[PDB]
Amino acid sequence: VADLKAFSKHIYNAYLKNFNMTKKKARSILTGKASHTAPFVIHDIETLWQAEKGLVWKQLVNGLPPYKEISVHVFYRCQCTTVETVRELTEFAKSIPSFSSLFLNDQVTLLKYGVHEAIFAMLASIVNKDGLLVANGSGFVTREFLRSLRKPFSDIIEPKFEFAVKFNALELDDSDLALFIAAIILCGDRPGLMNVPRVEAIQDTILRALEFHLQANHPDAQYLFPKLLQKMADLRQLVTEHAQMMQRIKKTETETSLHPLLQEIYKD
Ligand SMILES: O=C(O)CCCCCOc1ccccc1CN(C(=O)c1ccc(-c2ccoc2)cc1)C1CC1
Ligand SMILES: CCCCCCCO[C@@H]1O[C@H](CO)[C@@H](O)[C@H](O)[C@H]1O
Ligand SMILES: CCCCCCCO[C@@H]1O[C@H](CO)[C@@H](O)[C@H](O)[C@H]1O
Repeated sequence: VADLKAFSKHIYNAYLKNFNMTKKKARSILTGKASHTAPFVIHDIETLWQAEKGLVWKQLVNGLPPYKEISVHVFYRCQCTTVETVRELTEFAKSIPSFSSLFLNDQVTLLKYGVHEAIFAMLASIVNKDGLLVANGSGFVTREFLRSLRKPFSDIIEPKFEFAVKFNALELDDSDLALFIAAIILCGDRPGLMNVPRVEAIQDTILRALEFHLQANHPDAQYLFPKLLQKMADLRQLVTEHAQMMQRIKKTETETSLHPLLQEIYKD
């Protein structure tokens, strides 16, 4: 048990070193306790335009694919963030010694099949029932606005809110999440994995570490560990549905570009 604390703290440090925003930072912004200035609320076309003229985005607008329409534009911003988060997750995983010890092709397999599950878990951190943070916490896009986008773009967004609000009710902190996300990435079930026994062994250790961490950090929280195992299963279903919806976008939205890295993740 005492051995897992060291293991856990290293994973937490990898998390702190590699992710742009913590849940702690996100919730302070969402509750209006973080700074002297509040996020700019994006809730319609006019405010989206004002945000693109005003807020500082990690990805410059000029850099996005040529403009098509509002729903597609919002989709392109979603892809921006997805790809950036894949980069952060890759570095997080590499800051974990037992992941970096795997052959590079298994690293790629784990990331390919794990990153969307991790993304949608981490998404909950910047979400509340009314919308989500964008542009490093400088903006807040309302759930209502995102609902108003045309199908298929509104359809691919709303189920993530449904998941997030339920996930946030578990009240995990950043140290819980670091272990949770590591367990999603270090998953021995992924297709085409070469060294399955090594990955299963690492996953098992992470989950033992997660169990012990939760007993210490959430001493009154009954059933939290099994609840999180179930959330892992729920994320797999969420990502299956997500991938199906992405296949439909590829089929029916032929004018919409998909980022080369995401094409490789979704290469069927
Ligand atoms: O599958 C892929 O990899 C790309 C396809 C993802 C499509 C589904 O993206 C969703 C769905 C639900 C909730 C959040 C996102 C995307 N997202 C975001 O952080 C995000 C959301 C909205 C905006 C935005 C900017 C201006 O107006 C709106 C910017 C960023 C986080 C998952 C990474
Ligand atoms: C940056 C980490 C995340 C990478 C995710 C993208 C993985 O794409 C896959 O790359 C493999 C190695 O090139 C190919 O053999 C596969 O066909 C392809 O699907
Ligand atoms: C083709 C559709 C493109 C939609 C917009 C996606 C842009 O994503 C950005 O592309 C860069 C180049 O890889 C990454 O380095 C950044 O991290 C990422 O934020």
